[PDB]
Amino acid sequence: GSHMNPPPPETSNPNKPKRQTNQLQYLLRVVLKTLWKHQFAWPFQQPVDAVKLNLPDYYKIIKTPMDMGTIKKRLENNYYWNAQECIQDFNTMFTNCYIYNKPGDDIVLMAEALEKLFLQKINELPTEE
Ligand SMILES: CC(=O)N[C@@H](C)C(=O)NCC#CBr
Repeated sequence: GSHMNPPPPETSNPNKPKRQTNQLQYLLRVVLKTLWKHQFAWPFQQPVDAVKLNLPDYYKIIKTPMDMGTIKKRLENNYYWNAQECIQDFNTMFTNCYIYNKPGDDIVLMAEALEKLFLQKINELPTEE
């Protein structure tokens, strides 16, 4: 919990209206479940600890951080109003990785594997019931 890392994204706020939808249930039970247990998930399971990794420029570059630990908390503590908000958090996580890291890099190949699974699952996101 270094003072040099920012506070994580919000996962609890009583002022924000919340709703359970069948699409948000799918995102937790199918999408997050699938990606969390992937061999390459672990770099994405918590906020980037730029101190531990000796990357002092990370939060100079990435101004909208997101990770699957935060998404999991948001889904489990239903923070979201709709599926689009959660889909945007996944998209942000992937795009941050591709912006910060070189296209060669192991971390980018890991994110691409997770994004390929993600796209397959989101194409099947159920009709809002
Ligand atoms: C989620 C994410 O982008 N993590 C990054 C910061 C990471 O682990 N870097 C790989 C390298 C070397 Br320089």
